[PDB]
Amino acid sequence: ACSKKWEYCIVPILGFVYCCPGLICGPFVCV
Repeated sequence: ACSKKWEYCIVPILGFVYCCPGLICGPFVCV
């Protein structure tokens, strides 16, 4: 599932989630 911008998403250097096309995960959220 794609994470929403002002939602929640962590990007650990081993495995991370993915936002919807257009948004990119950042500081435990998406932008």
